[PDB]
Amino acid sequence: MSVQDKQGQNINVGDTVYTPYRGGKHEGQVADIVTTKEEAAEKGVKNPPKVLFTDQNNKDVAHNPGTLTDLDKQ
Amino acid sequence: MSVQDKQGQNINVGDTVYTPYRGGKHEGQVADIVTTKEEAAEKGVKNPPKVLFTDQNNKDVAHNPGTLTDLDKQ
Repeated sequence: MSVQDKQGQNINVGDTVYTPYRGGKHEGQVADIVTTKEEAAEKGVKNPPKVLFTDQNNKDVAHNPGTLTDLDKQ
Repeated sequence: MSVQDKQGQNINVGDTVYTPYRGGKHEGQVADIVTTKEEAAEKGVKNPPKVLFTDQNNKDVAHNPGTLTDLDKQ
């Protein structure tokens, strides 16, 4: 089933997601949603679920869904 | 302090690093060594030190240096 953001909204591939940190943000479009330990291992990430997206500085980020915001579902 | 692999070898940018998982591996050349909180946040990773590399399937991996092997330094 679906993975949800910090506002309970289903996250889809291609959606713009956002997470802030002290000094900046990571914002960009979802490329993949990883939900099993095996898929996480294959994609080189840890602790699913992970939302994989490229941010505004062209950095590939893997982030937990429950602490980001899907801007397209706001 | 330098950044070292699981065999205590200093890792350099460009070195092939390797980590196995059940069903595959992640192997590729180090592109960046992240040691500061500032750079970790900019690159969307946690808990420096991290070594950043693209694996043989074009997955961008961020990994603890001390839990992988620097193949070029064997």
